[PDB]
Amino acid sequence: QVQLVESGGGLVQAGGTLKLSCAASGSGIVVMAWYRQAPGKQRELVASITSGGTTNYADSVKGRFTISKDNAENTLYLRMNSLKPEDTAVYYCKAFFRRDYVGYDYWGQGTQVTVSS
Repeated sequence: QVQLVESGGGLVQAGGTLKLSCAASGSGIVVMAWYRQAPGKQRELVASITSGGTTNYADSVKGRFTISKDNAENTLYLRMNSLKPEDTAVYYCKAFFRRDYVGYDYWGQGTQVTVSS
């Protein structure tokens, strides 16, 4: 959480695949998630994964995108299949944790995903 660095974005053809990576600086973690923000739009939830492994997806990305966490690597992933122009946005990862019973959010810098039609 302290530092989250994203990579894996790019410019891809409709129907294409990308894999976003959210590298944590190191290892109270409760949930990690992916969000996206399209031009002039509000930031929306894409997918979440609890420390226990419970996944949740936004209806717009169900089946096409998969969230996973590799604790050995301290990396959160978003595998994106069957990409559509509507998926164009800056994608952000988030880590939520508790320190001395107080909840905190730490966000990544974002990675651009552009899907051309």
